[PDB]
Amino acid sequence: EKVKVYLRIRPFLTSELDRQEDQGCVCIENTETLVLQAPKDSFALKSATHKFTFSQIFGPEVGQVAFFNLTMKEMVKDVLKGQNWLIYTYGVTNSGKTYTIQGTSKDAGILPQSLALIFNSLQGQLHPTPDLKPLLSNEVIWLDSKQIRQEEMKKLSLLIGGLDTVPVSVPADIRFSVWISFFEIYNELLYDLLEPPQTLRLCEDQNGNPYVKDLNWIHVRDVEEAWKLLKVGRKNQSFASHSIFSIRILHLQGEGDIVPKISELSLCDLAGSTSLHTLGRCIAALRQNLIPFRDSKLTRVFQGFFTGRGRSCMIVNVNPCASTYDETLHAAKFSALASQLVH
Repeated sequence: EKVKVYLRIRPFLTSELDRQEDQGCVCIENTETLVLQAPKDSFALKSATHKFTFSQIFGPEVGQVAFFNLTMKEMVKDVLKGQNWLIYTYGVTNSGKTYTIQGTSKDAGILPQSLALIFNSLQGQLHPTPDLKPLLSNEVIWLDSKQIRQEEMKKLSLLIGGLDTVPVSVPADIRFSVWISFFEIYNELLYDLLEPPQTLRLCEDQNGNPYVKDLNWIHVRDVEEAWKLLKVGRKNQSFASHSIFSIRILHLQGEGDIVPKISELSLCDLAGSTSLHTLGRCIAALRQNLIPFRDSKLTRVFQGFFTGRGRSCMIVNVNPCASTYDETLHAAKFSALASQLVH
């Protein structure tokens, strides 16, 4: 029950349905079992049935709002209450990964819907001044006038690109500060995406916890600012991989004498096709019970989610096509809870 795996199967295109791509390769036996079969009429010149277990399987008919409510809504609510959530996303060729993550202007993905829910819930309870920065998952730094002015300019340079969800309940006595970071892991090297268009170093805490040194945490006042930073972040990624987008909420309880608390909602966009192999070993060891999180930079970044300082889950996007069967079988073998070979 540790790392829940959700499978989302993309609907068939009218074009792909005509190219004989529907051969019964991807089948939902039940809400937890995916049945994979080799194509009937092979696209390659030639002449296997596999069963896979997932936490829940959401078929092609499952829309954006329904998918969000059945998976993400509870996790975003958990984060608003004080817990830490990490959502891994998987997909290689035309899987529906980006439609699930960001989506269209109307059919908004899990990331815009989460940001919308956060700001709808925290509405009228936001701490105006970006006074305290959650530089660490457990620590806050105080910013002076010079530092606030400097952080505002970096934010402004990004926003100008250089040169209805029903809310969740939150206690009335708390004030909130929302901060965002966005970085990429390209060939074991870390790159900041919230930098106006150089690598980042992974350092150990004063208590032994790793963190990304000099990574930009941008204070966000509303959903429009958060959305723009994701767009600017993806534009920088497209200018130049594992895409890590983090939302950190600073909770300020009480009047006069304040008690600060930090919660986090992180989304990891895993690259298709070694770091993936270590993550598999790390998730398996986490579900089992030491975890070999140091054997990779990706698992070192998310050390907190393997040491009990947060909860993890995975969303796997699948292409139902017969030409992508071989890619679907690797994705299933990698992400599934259990795997059976039908004899």
